[PDB]
Amino acid sequence: SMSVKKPKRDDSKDLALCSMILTEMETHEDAWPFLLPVNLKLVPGYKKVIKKPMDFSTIREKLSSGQYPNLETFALDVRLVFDNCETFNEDDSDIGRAGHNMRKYFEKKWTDTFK
Repeated sequence: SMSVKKPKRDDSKDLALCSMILTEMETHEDAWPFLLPVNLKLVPGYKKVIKKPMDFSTIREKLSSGQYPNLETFALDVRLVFDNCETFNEDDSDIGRAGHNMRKYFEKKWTDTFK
């Protein structure tokens, strides 16, 4: 509260560390469904159903231009990518399975790096 603060958690490396995690996600062999925005002209249903599209290239641009106020807003966009994938894709599809694998991969890096 006013003039009463918890001790300062060192956040000065968060930008660099989110950038490393994002690099690792970009280079994973199962990243291919997520590298670029889904083409809203060519994928029937996507525009109406997926209210907030997100992809790795869009996160990378946001990260590079100061559009994440903190490391939690970065994690929310990464999870958005996988939540969107689960909304649109069957679990038993190549893309469905890719999204499960990537979410697992991310959440381990996240815990190991920050928790």
